[PDB]
Amino acid sequence: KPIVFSGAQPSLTIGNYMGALRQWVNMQDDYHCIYCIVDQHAITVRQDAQKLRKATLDTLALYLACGIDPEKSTIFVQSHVPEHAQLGWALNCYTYFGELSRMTQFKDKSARYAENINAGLFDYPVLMAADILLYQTNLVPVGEDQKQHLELSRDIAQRFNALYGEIFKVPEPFIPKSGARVMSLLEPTKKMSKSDDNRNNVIGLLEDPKSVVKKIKRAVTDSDEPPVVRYDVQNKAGVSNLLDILSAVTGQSIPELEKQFEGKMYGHLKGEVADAVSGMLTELQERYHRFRNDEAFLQQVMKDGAEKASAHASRTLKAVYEAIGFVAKPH
Amino acid sequence: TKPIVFSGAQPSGELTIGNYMGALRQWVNMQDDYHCIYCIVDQHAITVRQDAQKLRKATLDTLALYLACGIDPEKSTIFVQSHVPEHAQLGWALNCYTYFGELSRMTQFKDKSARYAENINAGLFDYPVLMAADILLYQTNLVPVGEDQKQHLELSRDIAQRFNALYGEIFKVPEPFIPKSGARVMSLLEPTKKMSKSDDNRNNVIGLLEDPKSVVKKIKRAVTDSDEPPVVRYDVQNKAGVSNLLDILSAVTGQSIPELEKQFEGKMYGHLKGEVADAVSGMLTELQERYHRFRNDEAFLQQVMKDGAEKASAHASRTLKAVYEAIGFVAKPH
Ligand SMILES: Nc1ncnc2c1ncn2[C@@H]1O[C@H](COP(=O)(O)OP(=O)(O)OP(=O)(O)O)[C@@H](O)[C@H]1O
Ligand SMILES: Nc1ncnc2c1ncn2[C@@H]1O[C@H](COP(=O)(O)OP(=O)(O)OP(=O)(O)O)[C@@H](O)[C@H]1O
Ligand SMILES: C[C@H]1c2c[nH]c3cccc(c23)S[C@H]1C(=O)O
Ligand SMILES: C[C@H]1c2c[nH]c3cccc(c23)S[C@H]1C(=O)O
Ligand SMILES: [Mg+2]
Ligand SMILES: [Mg+2]
Repeated sequence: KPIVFSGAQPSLTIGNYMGALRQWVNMQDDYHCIYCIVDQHAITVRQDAQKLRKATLDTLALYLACGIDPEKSTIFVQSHVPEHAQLGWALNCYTYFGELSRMTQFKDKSARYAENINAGLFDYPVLMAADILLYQTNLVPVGEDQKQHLELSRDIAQRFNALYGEIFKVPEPFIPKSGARVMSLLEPTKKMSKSDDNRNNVIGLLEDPKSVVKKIKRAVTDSDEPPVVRYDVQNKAGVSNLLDILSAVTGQSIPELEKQFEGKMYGHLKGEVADAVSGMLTELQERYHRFRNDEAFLQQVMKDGAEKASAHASRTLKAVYEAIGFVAKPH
Repeated sequence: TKPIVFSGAQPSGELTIGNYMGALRQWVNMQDDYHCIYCIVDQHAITVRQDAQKLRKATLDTLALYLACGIDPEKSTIFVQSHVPEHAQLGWALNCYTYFGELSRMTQFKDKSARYAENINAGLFDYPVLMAADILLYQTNLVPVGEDQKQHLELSRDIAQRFNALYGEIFKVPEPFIPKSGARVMSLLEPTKKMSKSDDNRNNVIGLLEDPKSVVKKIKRAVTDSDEPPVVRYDVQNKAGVSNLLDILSAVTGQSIPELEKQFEGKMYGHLKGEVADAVSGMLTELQERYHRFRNDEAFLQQVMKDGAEKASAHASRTLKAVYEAIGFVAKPH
């Protein structure tokens, strides 16, 4: 059974859910899935302390609500496993400074970067590599934005294995994609992104029906006269995106939906999409609030998951320290 | 409670008289007056690539030499850095309160990048942050180091102050303690660069375990100047080699430079080298007599390490838990 590692930032969209996460929720029996809430990555951006703690718990209950089963998968908070920072430091010594500056798009020799960017923002690719390599990870699902970081982890693993023997597994990307690419609501040729400054482009899993219905009702459609609800990505991006969102929620095929909307207006299409999406989020949010309000259950999940995570992580760290040449701590 | 002293050295070679006068002698002398914690920083040592067997041996060479010098495990906490996870944990957190420009301007990083251009790694660049983590974990008041670490200590002062200005009275602000002589003992054949444990050219350095015949030979070959007549005077700019010998002799004996200049009026460099070699070797007789007994006593070495990591971890965890609360991390359940 392959080991799969995902990091979960404590700061999710329907594109994330109906794309990666929903499919992974159904593969917890096919892979040894590990979910790490990366609160040590989070502090690379300064934030109120009390919001960070809350958002760590929000992220945990959200992933449980999405269906991550802590009896089947390991889910845990990054800072609860000291080995993450321990390996991160050690791997810094096997990472070229030049590799990390390539990641900043070589903007680190300037004065603007020197005066404002903290060393965490510069060094976090090595900590991400430590996250992956601690668990003998075989598979890391990543979007396009993380391919360079994943490649660095593979390079570090191979460089270390070449010096010391096979201590790490060389991780691979997870190549197959699921769902459709959910497109942003006001620019239907750009993928919906959790990062978008225009929040009207995005549906978050924790928005209420009312706000979600407003955004879907305002989604950009085409000028075809008469209006035709028909799938055509090239010429009808907005209408096709709406159909793709509806099909991904309901499982109805696009030809079926095209038959449903024969002779109907774009407003009736938007209404149906808004209802379907709004229905999916209510189920999710109902489960979310049950988990989130049970502080003791959430505490028991984090304790169990960090104990599971620690057992594997310490084995790797002991082998790294032995290979490096450290004197073992007496026990 | 006493004020707290923390200092560390890398397991990267045999300690030199430079390490002794810059740092180690003060470590020993502070052990009654303060609460002293001393560390063999193996996580810092791997920023420069070493053979695994070499690094393992060097860690115990360093530990046994601390002890031989009079670091007393019944007065001080002695431990190996990697045995205490909190150092790496606080090291990562402090990365986020350290600006990139503060590290890129560091003189050590530039110097070591030149020496090891084939291994310019991120640990080498990040070195000062992990050092700040080492110091601030223990509520440290005083850090005895040589002059070369002054810039790194200033970053430690800034990091503590910057962190405390956000989150409260979490860290003590540490103060350097650099001595007035022997703070920067220079290399014997290249007197414009400091003496360094890790120097490939061993004729630049005097190891603390070198016998009197080795000491005289290295001091006799130390670079001087072309002055005719030779003059024993302190002048770094024009007389770097002779000045380095005067600094060393001042550090061994405690005589001031002007007292040494009067003492050597009309004399020659061969006489100065005679005095330096004898003073140096006299300074090493006691530690050399005990080092092998320390080094071959595996059980004693293990016990010192076990006890030191346990004490150091007790104190370090309390600081790190306070840090993780301030920053906003969910605490790890009991
Ligand atoms: N709109 C979307 N449609 C389909 N898949 C998506 C969408 N947004 C994210 N994903 C997928 O979800 C996973 C999470 O990746 P990631 O967090 O980088 O996505 P994102 O939300 O677009 O991120 P960002 O906003 O930072 O660019 C990836 O597999 C990615 O391809
Ligand atoms: N030439 C020197 N003169 C005085 N103090 C020194 C000298 N070199 C190092 N020190 C001091 O010795 C202590 C330990 O430093 P460290 O372990 O880095 O030794 P080193 O000889 O500089 O080795 P390396 O070349 O591997 O850095 C520090 O407090 C440092 O300031
Ligand atoms: C959360 C981040 C992260 C930290 N450690 C890991 C390990 C694997 C994948 C990722 C990460 S994905 C990345 C992201 O920015 O999405
Ligand atoms: C050994 C290094 C180190 C790591 N942690 C500490 C703490 C105090 C002083 C020093 C150090 S001195 C410094 C050096 O490179 O000289
Ligand atoms: Mg993406
Ligand atoms: Mg040094």
